[PDB]
Amino acid sequence: WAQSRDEQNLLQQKRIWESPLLLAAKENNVQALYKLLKFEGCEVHQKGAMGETALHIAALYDNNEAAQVLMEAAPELVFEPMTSELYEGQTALHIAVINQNVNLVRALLARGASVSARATGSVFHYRPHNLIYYGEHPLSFAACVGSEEIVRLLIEHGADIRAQDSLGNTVLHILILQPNKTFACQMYNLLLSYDGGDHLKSLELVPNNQGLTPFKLAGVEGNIVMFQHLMQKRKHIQWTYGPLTSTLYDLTEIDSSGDDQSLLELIVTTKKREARQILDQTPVKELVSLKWKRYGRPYFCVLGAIYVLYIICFTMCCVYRPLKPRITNRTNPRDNTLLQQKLLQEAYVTPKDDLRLVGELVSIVGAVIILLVEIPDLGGPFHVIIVTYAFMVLVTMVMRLTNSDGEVVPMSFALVLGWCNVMYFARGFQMLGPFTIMIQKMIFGDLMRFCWLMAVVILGFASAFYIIFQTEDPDELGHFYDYPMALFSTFELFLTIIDGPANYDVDLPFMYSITYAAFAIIATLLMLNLLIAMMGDTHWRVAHERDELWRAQVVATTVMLERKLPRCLWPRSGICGREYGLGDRWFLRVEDRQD
Ligand SMILES: C[C@@H]1NC(=O)N[C@@H]1CCCCCC(=O)O
Ligand SMILES: [Ca+2]
Repeated sequence: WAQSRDEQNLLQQKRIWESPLLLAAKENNVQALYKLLKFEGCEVHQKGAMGETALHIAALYDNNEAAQVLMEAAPELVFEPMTSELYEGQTALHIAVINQNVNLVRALLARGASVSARATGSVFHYRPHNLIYYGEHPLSFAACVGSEEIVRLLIEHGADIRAQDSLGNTVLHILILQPNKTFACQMYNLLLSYDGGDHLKSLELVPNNQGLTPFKLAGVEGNIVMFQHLMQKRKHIQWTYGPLTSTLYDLTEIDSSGDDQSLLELIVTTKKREARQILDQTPVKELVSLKWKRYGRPYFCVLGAIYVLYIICFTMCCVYRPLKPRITNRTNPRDNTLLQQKLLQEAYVTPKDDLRLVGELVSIVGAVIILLVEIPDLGGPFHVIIVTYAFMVLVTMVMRLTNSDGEVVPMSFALVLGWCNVMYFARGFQMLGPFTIMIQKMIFGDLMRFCWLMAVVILGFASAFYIIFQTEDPDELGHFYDYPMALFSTFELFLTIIDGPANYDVDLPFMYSITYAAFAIIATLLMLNLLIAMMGDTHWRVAHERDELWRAQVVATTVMLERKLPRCLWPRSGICGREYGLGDRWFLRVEDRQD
């Protein structure tokens, strides 16, 4: 697709060269325009490759003199849009506004150029392959280029500030997506000066297509300067006492009032890393910290202690499995067999089997409660593991009443997944909070690397060892008696967790010694190169990323507890302004001291 516009831009230059009229508009050749327009009559309404006219070209390459000749000879060219799909709807005013040719913009508005002309072409879409997004209407173009002179000039000729684009963005929504945050604030206020001024139907209230007010969209995008600027409109200073200043905050669009209306709801769910810095701002960080000091952290430990006991209950039923002898003399055929099956679905006969029964009941009513609170739909795996555990418990009860060969298989998965999910609660316990994020974040980046290389390394060394020792006999060495043991023993050899094959009475093959020396070296190199390469995440910037991602996890977990738990506990944050002076809204008291 990108080659098409590359072809079309190259094609347009060819059509500009071929057409002697369009070339004069590109090169500002006033002398040639008069000879073509007047003496040797040429098609003045000439359409170019991009469906453009000579006036579109005269505005692209800032040539006011050539543009004025075309308008004095054919003033209807001003209203003509670009017919091409890439530039559907663009007019010569859009081009003159974005190039800040005020004299051409002034002269174009004299011809009555439509200020409501929408530029709906594909190069004007809010897409990553487009380098800018200024909206559709010419007023938003002037707002994004920072030309305040053209902005008021377009308003004077009847520009509507409430104009929404394809994505329902008002001119305020578009300014927040612009890079220059420090200069767009002054431009932002200039547009609000032409607002209706009434307390209702303010332009700051018109939401996005995704249901986002300009204030709320600024927080999601991570725009700090606009979020700070928009905050002045909703904070009220109570009094000034020396260095102390007590400020009251409106807290309306920030708190979790509506189901999805909450701004905090949007900050924890969005993918932008810059949005993490919004909960550090001075309306939010005081709020989210008060929600964690009281009603947040204490309930998390309560739910933590409950889940830990529930796992101990399930763990106790797994250590006290049904017990039974082997009931078969199968142990001698394939004499390596070591099993003593213990499965028997006795009716009751319970001196203490009823004790583990209610534990199997707690585990069932627990796994079904777990499965009925998460499936009715950062903390990713630690919430996908619990449902996998609850799945295993229900499958284990289906392994019961069927008592298949692998009774331990789905039950063993529930033990590791049940305990390794207890360190989910690490996110709210100070010391190991960021630590769990550390072990969680590398499982993707620094684990898949060196794992695909460890796996590929053993498939060369493990397969060698089997060749060296299927000629020998499994009786004395036996580390590589079949192929699966060759892979599994060498894997353990890679981590040095087993002792390394060594038999000094017998004589080992002369190929084992050379291969293992190379294995012992390579296994240490890739092991040391896992350590020092995984060490790069120790920059003092990561010192924030270790911590400020843990604070983000605490804030994200704080939002989780308040949504599901009833309103009887965890009252609404702040103080309701009703029964005070500020009508039925909730406010937060924050006082500071400036040095
Ligand atoms: C230069 C082209 N010639 C023309 O007459 N209009 C085009 C303007 C190019 C703007 C592309 C904006 C974008 O990347 O979306
Ligand atoms: Ca050892």
